[PDB]
Amino acid sequence: GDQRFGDLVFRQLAPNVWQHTSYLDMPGFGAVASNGLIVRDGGRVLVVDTAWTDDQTAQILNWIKQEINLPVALAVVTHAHQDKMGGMDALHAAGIATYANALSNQLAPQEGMVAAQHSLTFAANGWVEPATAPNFGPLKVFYPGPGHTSDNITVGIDGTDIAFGGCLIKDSKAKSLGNLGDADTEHYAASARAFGAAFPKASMIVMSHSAPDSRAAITHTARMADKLR
Ligand SMILES: Cc1c(CP(=O)(O)O)c2ccc(Br)cc2n(CC2CCCC2)c1=O
Ligand SMILES: Cc1c(CP(=O)(O)O)c2ccc(Br)cc2n(CC2CCCC2)c1=O
Ligand SMILES: [Zn+2]
Ligand SMILES: [Zn+2]
Repeated sequence: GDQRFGDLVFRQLAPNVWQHTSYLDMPGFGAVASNGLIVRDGGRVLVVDTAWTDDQTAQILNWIKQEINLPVALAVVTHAHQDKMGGMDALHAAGIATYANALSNQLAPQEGMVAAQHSLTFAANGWVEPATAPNFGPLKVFYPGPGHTSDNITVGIDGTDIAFGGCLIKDSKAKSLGNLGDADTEHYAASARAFGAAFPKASMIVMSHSAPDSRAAITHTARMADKLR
């Protein structure tokens, strides 16, 4: 069930996993949802993606304090756009360790964003070098190649059926790939399929802006990306 907390929505997806949802009223597009994850592991919480704003991200922290009451060990963000990185300063104000793709931390200031404190590096084949992602527990992090943005990264949650492509992936009903302003049109299709190949056992694909979808979301996305080349 959708749990309301100030202006945000939280939905439990699995015993240790919640989706956080924040909204931006965007003229001509309506109220736009943005989703991230909250993962409980041991006696701590891990956050995937900020909300659109610092104020909303602070509300994520207030919800975690009230409903879970365990420390937030770290946050990782999936790309340097406002919907996923717009609340980075709220995390730093709360003393949370933050992580992003090295490329995201390089891009962040020009994107009007605050960089994460820690940079991730990726093996040639896209899996995060674990030494750059300490204490990530069940959070498995994978750079699929450039797509929605050059810096986009993806996460799977070990011990669940859940993976999250962020804005790389569109749901199975999408009428476009959306914002291609920062997209790599050459590599998009390959990166979407690489995400599917990295997390072959994931049946619940958490969507960046809509309800969770099946693996049809990944195939629909790569098929739309094929038309970009
Ligand atoms: C969720 C969503 C996005 C965000 P993303 O870049 O991650 O795909 C989006 C982006 C650009 C355009 Br142009 C339309 C979009 N739409 C459709 C609009 C919302 C309803 C009217 C069209 C999205 O839903
Ligand atoms: C940066 C940006 C986002 C965030 P992301 O691309 O990460 O989803 C966005 C998201 C939803 C909608 Br609906 C429009 C959006 N717009 C404006 C549209 C982009 C193409 C024309 C307008 C964003 O700029
Ligand atoms: Zn984006
Ligand atoms: Zn998006």
